[PDB]
Amino acid sequence: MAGLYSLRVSVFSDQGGRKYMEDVTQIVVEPEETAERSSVAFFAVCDGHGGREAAQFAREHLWGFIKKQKGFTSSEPAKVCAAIRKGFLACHLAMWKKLAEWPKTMTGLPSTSGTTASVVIIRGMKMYVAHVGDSGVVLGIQDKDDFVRAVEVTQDHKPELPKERERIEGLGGSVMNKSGVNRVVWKRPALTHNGPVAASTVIDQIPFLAVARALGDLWSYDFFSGEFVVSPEPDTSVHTLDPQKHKYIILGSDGLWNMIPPQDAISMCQDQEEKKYLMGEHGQSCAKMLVNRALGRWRQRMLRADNTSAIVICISPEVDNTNEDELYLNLTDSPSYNS
Ligand SMILES: [Mg+2]
Ligand SMILES: [Mg+2]
Repeated sequence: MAGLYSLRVSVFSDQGGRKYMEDVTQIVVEPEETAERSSVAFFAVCDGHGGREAAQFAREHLWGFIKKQKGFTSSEPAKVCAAIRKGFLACHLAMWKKLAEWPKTMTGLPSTSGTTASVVIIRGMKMYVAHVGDSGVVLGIQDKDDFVRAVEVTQDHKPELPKERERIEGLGGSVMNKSGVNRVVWKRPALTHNGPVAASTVIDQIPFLAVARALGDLWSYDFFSGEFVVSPEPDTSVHTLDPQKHKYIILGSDGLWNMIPPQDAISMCQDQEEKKYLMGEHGQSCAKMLVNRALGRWRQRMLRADNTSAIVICISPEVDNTNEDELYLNLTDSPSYNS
C-alpha cells in the first residue's frame, strides 16, 4: 500500500493594508526513519494577533513539539492525532514560559500575543489536519470531471459556536456581540505582587478576541480552574489521500477566506493550473494568485486588507517532474526542504 504520487507546493503571504505582518507560514519536509526514509510533509498557516511574537514562536517551534510526542510516528492514526494535539499544547505551554521575555503592551502589561494555527501533515497516503482558530483548510476533489469540488475540512472556532460558548461560559466568561462581531469577553485579570498597574486598569486592557481557540493569549488563563478560556486544544482529523481524486489542499488565513469562498478558491486554482504551465517560470503560483485575488476583493469592497496568506498543495498521480515558485515533492524519494 505504499503508494506513489507527487505534490507541487506553493506559498505566498502579503501584509495587506495592516501596519504589521502577523501571518506566518511554514513548510518542513524531512525523511522519517519510520517510513523507511519516506518523507513527512508539515505545512502550517498561523494568523497572529496582539503582536507577531506568538505566530513567530509557532513558526519556529510547533513542528518540533509535534514530532517529539509519543505516538507521533505510530501507524495507528488515533495515536498520531493524539500526539499532534499534545504538540499544540506543549507549544502553548512553552509560550507561557516565554511570556516574560516578549515585549510589554503600550500600557506596560504582559504581551497579549496569540495566534491561530492550522497544520496539515502528509505521511504516506494519510493527511492529518489539526487546527485552532479560523485559518481554514479546504480540499479540492475531482469526482473524471472538468469541475473540482471544494470540501471544507476544518470548522472555524468562532466564540458563538455552541461547543465553544459552552466552554467559555462554564469558566465564567461570556460571548458578546461587539459592533456586529461576536467576541470572547473575559474580566478576570492577571495579578502579581510586583506589578504596578491598577487591577481595574488590567481588566479594561483584557482583549476581546474574535476566535475561541488559539496558541498563546496567555491573558485568558483562569486562575480559579487552571484552564485557558481561549483554548489551545486543536480539532484533529485524518483523511486518506487518493491521487486519482484529491487535487488540491489549501491552507489559508482569514485574509483569504473572508474574501474568497472555498469553491471560488478551488475553482480559481483549477483555472490557474492551466495558465501556470503556459507562462512557465513567470506565471503566478496558485498561492500567489489566491492572495492577490483576495487583495483585489478587499480593495473592491473598500476595506483595509487583512494580512492574507495561502499554501496550495497540488496532488498528482504522476511521478514525473516549470514554475520557479513551486516546490516539487515525491515523498517516497526522501526530499528535504527547510530541514
Ligand atoms: Mg492576524
Ligand atoms: Mg487574519
